[PDB]
Amino acid sequence: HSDLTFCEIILMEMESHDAAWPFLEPVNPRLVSGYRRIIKNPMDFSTMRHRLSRGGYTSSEEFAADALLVFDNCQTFNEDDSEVGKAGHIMRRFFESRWEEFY
Ligand SMILES: Cn1nncc1-c1nc2ccc(CN3CCC[C@H]3c3ccncc3)cc2[nH]1
Repeated sequence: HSDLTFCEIILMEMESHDAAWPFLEPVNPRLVSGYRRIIKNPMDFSTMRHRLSRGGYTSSEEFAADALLVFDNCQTFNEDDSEVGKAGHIMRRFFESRWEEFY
């Protein structure tokens, strides 16, 4: 697929983005009070990398659903003016802008 090639490009650029630091690894619920209760379906860039490395994305749309889940969870748990919330808004707009550039 050139479908999955563009997801490799997008994921690589997100992994290396300055604002990616809250989303590189699963949130550790032992360290973030209330996260387990509030967030029903956690997602992060390393989980997406692993799923991509296995070929577990059958389409670019499944990839995008995981990316959007990262940012939906971020806005659910974090206030828009919190440090993590501000990073999540940067990353979300970056993903949207880059996604439109390929589709
Ligand atoms: C609240 N939250 N909601 N989405 C993402 C986040 C979030 N990611 C972080 C990434 C690094 C961090 C920074 N630290 C704080 C202690 C350990 C580390 C950490 C690692 C894994 N999980 C939580 C904390 C907070 C972080 N807080």
